[PDB]
Amino acid sequence: SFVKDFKPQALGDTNLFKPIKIGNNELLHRAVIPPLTRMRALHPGNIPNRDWAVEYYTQRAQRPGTMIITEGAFISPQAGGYDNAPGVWSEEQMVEWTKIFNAIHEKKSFVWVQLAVLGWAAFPDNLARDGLRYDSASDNVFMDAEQEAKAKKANNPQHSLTKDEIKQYIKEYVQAAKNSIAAGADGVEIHSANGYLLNQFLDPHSNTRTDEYGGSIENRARFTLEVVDALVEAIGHEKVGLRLSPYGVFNSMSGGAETGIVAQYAYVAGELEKRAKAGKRLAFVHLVEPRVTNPFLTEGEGEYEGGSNDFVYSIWKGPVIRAGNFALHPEVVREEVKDKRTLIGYGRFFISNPDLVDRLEKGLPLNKYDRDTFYQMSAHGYIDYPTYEEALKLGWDKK
Amino acid sequence: SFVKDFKPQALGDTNLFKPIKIGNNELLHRAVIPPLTRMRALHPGNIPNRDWAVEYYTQRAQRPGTMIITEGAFISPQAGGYDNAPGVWSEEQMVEWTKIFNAIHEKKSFVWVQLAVLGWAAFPDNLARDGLRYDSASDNVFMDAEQEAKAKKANNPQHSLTKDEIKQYIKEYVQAAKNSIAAGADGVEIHSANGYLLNQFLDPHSNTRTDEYGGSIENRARFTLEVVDALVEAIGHEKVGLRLSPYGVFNSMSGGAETGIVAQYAYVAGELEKRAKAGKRLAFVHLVEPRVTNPFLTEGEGEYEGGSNDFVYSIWKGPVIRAGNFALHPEVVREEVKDKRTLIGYGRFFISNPDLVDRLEKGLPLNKYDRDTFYQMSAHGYIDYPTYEEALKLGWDKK
Ligand SMILES: Cc1cc2nc3c(=O)[nH]c(=O)nc-3n(C[C@H](O)[C@H](O)[C@H](O)COP(=O)(O)O)c2cc1C
Ligand SMILES: Cc1cc2nc3c(=O)[nH]c(=O)nc-3n(C[C@H](O)[C@H](O)[C@H](O)COP(=O)(O)O)c2cc1C
Ligand SMILES: C=C(C)c1ccc(C)c(O)c1
Ligand SMILES: C=C(C)c1ccc(C)c(O)c1
Ligand SMILES: [Cl-]
Ligand SMILES: [Cl-]
Ligand SMILES: [Cl-]
Ligand SMILES: [Cl-]
Ligand SMILES: [Mg+2]
Ligand SMILES: [Mg+2]
Ligand SMILES: [Mg+2]
Ligand SMILES: [Mg+2]
Ligand code: NA
Ligand code: NA
Ligand code: NA
Ligand code: NA
Ligand code: NA
Ligand code: NA
Ligand code: NA
Ligand code: NA
Ligand code: NA
Ligand code: NA
Repeated sequence: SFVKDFKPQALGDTNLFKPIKIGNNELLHRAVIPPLTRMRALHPGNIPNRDWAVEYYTQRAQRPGTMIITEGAFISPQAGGYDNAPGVWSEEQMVEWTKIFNAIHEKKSFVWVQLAVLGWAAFPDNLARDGLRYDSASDNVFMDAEQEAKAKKANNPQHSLTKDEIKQYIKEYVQAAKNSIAAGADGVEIHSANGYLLNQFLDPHSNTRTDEYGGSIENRARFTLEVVDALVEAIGHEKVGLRLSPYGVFNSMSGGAETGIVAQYAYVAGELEKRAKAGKRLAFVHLVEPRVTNPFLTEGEGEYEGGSNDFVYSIWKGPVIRAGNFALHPEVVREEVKDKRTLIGYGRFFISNPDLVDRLEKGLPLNKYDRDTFYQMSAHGYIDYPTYEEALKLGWDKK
Repeated sequence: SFVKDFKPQALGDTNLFKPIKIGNNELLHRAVIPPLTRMRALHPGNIPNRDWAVEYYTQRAQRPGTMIITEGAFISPQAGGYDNAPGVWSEEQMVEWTKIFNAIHEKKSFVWVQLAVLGWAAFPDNLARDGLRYDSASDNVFMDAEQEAKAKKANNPQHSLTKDEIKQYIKEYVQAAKNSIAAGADGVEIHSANGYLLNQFLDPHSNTRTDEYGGSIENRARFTLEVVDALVEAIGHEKVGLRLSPYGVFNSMSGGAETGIVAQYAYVAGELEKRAKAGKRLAFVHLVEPRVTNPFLTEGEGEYEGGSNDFVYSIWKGPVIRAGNFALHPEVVREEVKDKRTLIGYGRFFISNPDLVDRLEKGLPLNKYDRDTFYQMSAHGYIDYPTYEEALKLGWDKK
């Protein structure tokens, strides 16, 4: 069915429908698919779904010139810990990714691989089964009681990374980025948001380190910036973006309750702009809005009203993708895209509307999403959401 | 004469004319007199002007319930270096300040002493004459060539403060604050703006130190925050505000060209909010806007468009005074004061309009200022600017 109470607005008369170049890619509009984990990858080996993933991405690439950021993809076994999320370290994975990237390109769209590392959000028992550590910035603060208890039961207590282990992750980011580009991706997004490993280093709640990787703004940002620099060196700044969620609380991040949080993220933005002014400007910065501090709460819930991401624009002068509860709020998008370097990521409603871009241009009803199939080993709720035309044929204009 | 091309707007229907409490003071409107050095203090001894200063402040206190921040006042001889700016360290100075504070209070207005320390902006020859150092954060970067050369000619090369000398300044801030309160002031403003000593520590251009007072965001902010904490302890948070100019370039500060500048100031704001949440909220934060990066350039010049101070509001949750080119821009004020904790400082046009507040409420023409008498040892251009009524009697409605 269509979302019942929604009053759509046609956005074709806004900058959402003006072309923009991101990295090497000439986008034809500014509605971006943000990274969306869907848990269709198969075990063993974290293999992108051999039956459905091509079709899923093909559907969502249908509007020419769309920027797609993939679901988070683990850079190595040690970076993972969910059996049904894909990786980008093995030949068998890249065989499937190549098919996905080809299909998106055949639709005249673009694809950026999000490089993911879980840290304390991983399942310690899966990691123990596979002979892997349970990693984070620190060893004396935990995501929650259940995770801490699972780690102890698995004889896999949370481990504070050594400097050498940080260097090994960086080597894996580099190789994962190389693999992604070689398989045909247009670029990569470094996931430093949503309370995963890099964010665990950025945040003073999760990072109690007293070495050069914690204990100050510069030190907490060090790992993220080392990954940035390593990937810029390996594959070029034009093929690299960075995702941040300054006000996020998901995965036990601090959000606005931490009075130093804006300074922490302003420092990162400044360091990116410094690199840009020195000739190495990242393709984009992707921000999760305080509109959505936890993406598993219904739209309108978990909204933080005490802060804005606008500060980033005073600092970083390149493209900015903003995501969080924009599908239901065309009135907000209309204002945000008056800024000529702003793109809008649409997450949950791209799950349910493969033709979302047409719907945004034309002010059409939106298909309701089914949260129960966000993570599910099924084609259902993955590749069977209808286009607007198909929904009309199903009678949804009368459901 | 009145400013020729100005189209006034009545602001009486805005929050500029709603009461607000700042520290202990019940303001009746939100038009603030920011600190304005006028150079009428007499030498020797940096004595507030015995002939005219009472009248100057009395005139500008005339609208009941006005917050006045004094001209910068040196906390000690070593903090000074301009012969005609006043101090707040001696009995002879405080005799005159007491008369000024009494007069402002008789007009049912309020007065906050700005505590000033010059650092590298001081004249090294005046300091040498008086047996004093020429101080800054560092000893290897200078305000400009002329200052460096004057220092060398005076056998008074710029001196990087030792930790003990920083502690001695802090002792002087404390005593100056105590003196101010004992003489009747309502509070003090710590001057950490406009490229004076504390700002020389905040800014990475002027602060090349490698000890705990430089080399990182936290370290560069240390002196400012130590002064904050010392004054909060001595006289109470309700009697202390802080002035900052994130985007200022006056006195060779970095402004927006420094990509880390927003992070530097966001850190300070965060540390203030941390103290506030722990029970010690400063009375206000006073920001100079990027509208005016140098207050000795005509309105509209030196405007930085690449940054906003709005980030501060995501961090600090108390009152904010904003200053910079607002008199000529009632349309901008009308928007800014929709925020219910925003006050507006009017500097240059308070020099020329003793009854500025009435003029703002009622949308009246503004007296043109005479920059030549901003700094002058004269009553002329100090206490002889007319009220609106007096200007009409002089025929200015036809000049
Ligand atoms: C099912 C689901 C999976 C997600 N997976 C990821 C992910 O892999 N990487 C990521 O950075 N964000 C992920 N997110 C967050 C989204 O990219 C997005 O920031 C968030 O859903 C808010 O945007 P929206 O309101 O348009 O959905 C996910 C969100 C959902 C609901
Ligand atoms: C003559 C003059 C003297 C000033 N003296 C001081 C001072 O003592 N302390 C201070 O913090 N700012 C000082 N300022 C800066 C003003 O407080 C204010 O921030 C600036 O003039 C911008 O506001 P305006 O456009 O309303 O004048 C001075 C400005 C002028 C023009
Ligand atoms: C990479 C993974 C598995 C993932 C899952 C959910 C979210 C919100 C996310 O940011 C990342
Ligand atoms: C305290 C002094 C003498 C002073 C003079 C000018 C400006 C802009 C200022 O901030 C301070
Ligand atoms: Cl619905
Ligand atoms: Cl799992
Ligand atoms: Cl004029
Ligand atoms: Cl002088
Ligand atoms: Mg241990
Ligand atoms: Mg169902
Ligand atoms: Mg020396
Ligand atoms: Mg003259
Ligand atoms: Na419409
Ligand atoms: Na199938
Ligand atoms: Na802005
Ligand atoms: Na789950
Ligand atoms: Na269905
Ligand atoms: Na009017
Ligand atoms: Na006289
Ligand atoms: Na705001
Ligand atoms: Na002068
Ligand atoms: Na005159």
